[PDB]
Amino acid sequence: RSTRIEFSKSSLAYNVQYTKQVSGAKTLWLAVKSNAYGHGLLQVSKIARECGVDGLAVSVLDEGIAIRQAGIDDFILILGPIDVKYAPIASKYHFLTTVSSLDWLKSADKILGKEKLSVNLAVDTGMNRIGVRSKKDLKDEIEFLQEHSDHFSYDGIFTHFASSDNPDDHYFQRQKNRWYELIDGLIMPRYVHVMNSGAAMYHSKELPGCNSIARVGTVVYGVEPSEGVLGPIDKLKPVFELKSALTFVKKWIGTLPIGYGDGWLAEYQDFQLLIDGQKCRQVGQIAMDQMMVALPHEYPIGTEVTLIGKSGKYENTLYDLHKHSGVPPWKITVAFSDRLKRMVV
Amino acid sequence: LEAIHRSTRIEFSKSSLAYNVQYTKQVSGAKTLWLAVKSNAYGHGLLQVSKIARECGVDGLAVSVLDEGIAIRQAGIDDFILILGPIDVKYAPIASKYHFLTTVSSLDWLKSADKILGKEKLSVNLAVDTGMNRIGVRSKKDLKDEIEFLQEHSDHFSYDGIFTHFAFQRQKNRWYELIDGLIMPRYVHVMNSGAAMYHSKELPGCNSIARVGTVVYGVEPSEGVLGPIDKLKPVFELKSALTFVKKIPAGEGISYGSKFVTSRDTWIGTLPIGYGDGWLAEYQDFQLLIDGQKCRQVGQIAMDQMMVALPHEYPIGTEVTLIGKSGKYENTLYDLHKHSGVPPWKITVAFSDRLKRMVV
Ligand SMILES: *Cc1c(COP(=O)(O)O)cnc(C)c1O
Ligand SMILES: *Cc1c(COP(=O)(O)O)cnc(C)c1O
Repeated sequence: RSTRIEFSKSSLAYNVQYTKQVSGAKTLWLAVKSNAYGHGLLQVSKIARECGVDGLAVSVLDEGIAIRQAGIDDFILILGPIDVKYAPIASKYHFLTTVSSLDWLKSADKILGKEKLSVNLAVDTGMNRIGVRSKKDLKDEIEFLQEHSDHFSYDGIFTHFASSDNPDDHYFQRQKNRWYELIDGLIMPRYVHVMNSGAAMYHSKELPGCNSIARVGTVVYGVEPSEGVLGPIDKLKPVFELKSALTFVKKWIGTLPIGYGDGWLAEYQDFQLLIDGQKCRQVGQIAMDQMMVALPHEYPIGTEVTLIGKSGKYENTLYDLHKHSGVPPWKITVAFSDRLKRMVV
Repeated sequence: LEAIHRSTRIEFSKSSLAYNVQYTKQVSGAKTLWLAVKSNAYGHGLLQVSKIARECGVDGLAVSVLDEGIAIRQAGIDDFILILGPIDVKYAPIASKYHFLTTVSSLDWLKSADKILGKEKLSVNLAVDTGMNRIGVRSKKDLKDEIEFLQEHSDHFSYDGIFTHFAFQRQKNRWYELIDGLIMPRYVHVMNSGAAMYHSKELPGCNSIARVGTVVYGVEPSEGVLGPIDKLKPVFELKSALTFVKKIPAGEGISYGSKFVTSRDTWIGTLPIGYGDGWLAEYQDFQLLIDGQKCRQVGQIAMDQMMVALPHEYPIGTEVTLIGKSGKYENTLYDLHKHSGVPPWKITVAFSDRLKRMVV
C-alpha cells in the first residue's frame, strides 16, 4: 500500500540537540512507548543513538523485549510496573526496572537466583499513578536494596509531573516541593530523573540536582509541549509526514486508502488534504479504510496525497489538526495504526 | 508489538461469532456469508478471526487490500478470499496465484492485466458505483464493456463477481437499472449489515450472499433503533488487572492536569491500559466493572496507564472488566458509545495490536 508515515532522522537529531540546549540536560532518554508515540517503536529505536539519544524509555516489558530482539543494545528503562514473576526476564535483558513497593522487592529477592536487577524507584509526588508516597516507605526500599546487593543494583529514583506543561504551575510547585522533601537527606543513585517535556522546556532551572536527565517524548517528536503557549513552535522541527496516493479517480473525485481504522479519525472530517500544492475538500464521510477528496481537475491513479506535511506553499501541521479536531498532537500520532507502512527518510 | 506479558486482553468468543453468523443467515435468508475482516478484523484480530472463521460457519473472508489477503494466506489459511478495494494492476499475477476474487473498477485496468497474466486466470469481481461509492463503474455502457472484455479474454479472467455498496432507495433502483439485461456471474452480492438486517426481501436475485461485518461482530447495525439488540451476542470481553493499589487522602489530584480530585480517603487502583492501546481519551469517567461493582475510571487516561476508584481495598492482580459481564452488570459497546460518542465499530477498530488477543 501507498499510505505511509515518513520519519525524518535529521529532524529527530535536531530536536534532541535543541532539547538538551534549552534544558541543560547532558543525558536524554527518549520515551518510545506506544509504538514510539505512533512513529514506530523499532524504526525510531534503531536510529535513536545516531540521533544523540542516550537511552530508551518504554512503558511495558514487551516493548523493551521487542527492541532487544531487533538487536538494539541501547540503555532501556521500563517506566511502568511489571509483574514480579518477570523480574528474571527484566534482569536478563538488562532493563532499568521500575519498582513501586518493598513487597515487590521481597518477592523478587526470592526468584532472582544468580541474577542482578537494575532498580528504578518510583516516587509518587502527585501524579497518583504508581510509586511510594511516604519518606518511610522510600527509605525502607533503599535499605532493602543495600541489604541485598547480590540481587539488586540501586540505579534510579524518579517522579513524574502531572502538569509541568501547564501555564498554571500551582500543582507543579506542589509536586516539586513534595519531591525535594521526600528525597531530602537520602542516598541518591546514579540516575535522579524528573524532567518530562514540560519540565525540560519550562522548569529546568527550578530543578537543581535533578536537571541532568531529560526523560522526554513529546518535544523530541517535534511538538511544543504547551503547543505554542509557553514556548516557541518554530524552533522545533516536525519529525514526520503522513502520505498516501490516489487509488481511483472519477469524473473530479479521488479515492485514497486511509480511514478511521488506520488512525485518520472521524474527527478529522473536512480537514483539507494536500495534492500537488493545493488544498482539497473532503467528499462524503471517512470510511474504515478509504476516503474521498475533491480534485481541482483530472489526476491519474498513483498521485501523491499529503495529509500531514508540506506540499507547494501549504503545510498541514499537527497543531492545526488539533485545533480542527480537538485531538492533542500526541493523541493524533498514537492513534495512527501500528499496521500503517513506516519508513525513515 | 503484542504485549503478551501484560494482563490487558481482548478475549474473543468463538461461540458468539458462530451464533451471529447463523442468526445473520436466518434473518437475511442468505445461504452464503462473507465476513468483512478489514482493519485487523474491525480490531478483533485479522489472523485470529480468520483462523476460526470457517469453523464458525463463514463461507469467505472479505479484505480491503492485497496485503491483508496475503497475510491470511501466509498464516496457512486456504479460505475463499475476496479483495473489496482496488489493487495496483502490476499485482494482478500475485492475486491470481493466491486465488483471490479480485475487485476491478475499470476497463483500462483489465486491458493492462490482459497483457501481463499468462496461464493464470484471475477471478474478477466487478465494482459498480450506485451513488457515491469510493470505486466502481457509473454507467451501463462501462459495465457492459467490462463484461464483454472478460467474456472474450476468458483465458486470463473469470467473471465471478459483481457488487455495489449501500449505506437506500435511490441506490437500490440505480443498481437494478445498471445491471439490467446484462449477464450475471455466480456471485451477485450487495448485502452489508444494514441491508441484510432490514432490506433482504427488497433485493430479489441479489440476496443469497451476506457480505457483512458489523452484525456478525455482535453489533445491531442501527444500535437497537430498527432491530433488536438482545438477539445478538457480544463477540469479546476486554479485561485487565490492577497493577497498583493505594489509599489516598482528600485533596489529591489524579493523573495529567489533576482533572479528578479526591473528596475523602479513597482507594485507587492503577490499570495497565491507556490510549496507546486504543482506550481513547473520551472514555474517561466510564464505570468499569470490578467484582460485580461499578467503579469509575478517574482522571485523564494516560498513554499506557489509567486509574480507577475502588469501593475498598483489592489486591494487586484483581481482574477488571472494561467491556463485558461482571455480577449483575454488563458493560456493552452501546454503553460505551452513549458515554463517549464513539460508535461500536469505531471503538473496536481503535484497539491497537499492543492489546493482546486470544480466542475463548
Ligand atoms: C510518557 C512519559 C514521559 C515523557 O512525557 P512527555 O510529555 O511526552 O515528555 C516521561 N516519564 C514518564 C514516567 C512517562 O510515562
Ligand atoms: C466494510 C464493508 C462491508 C461490511 O459492512 P458492515 O456494515 O460492517 O456489514 C461490506 N462491503 C464493503 C465493500 C465494505 O467495505
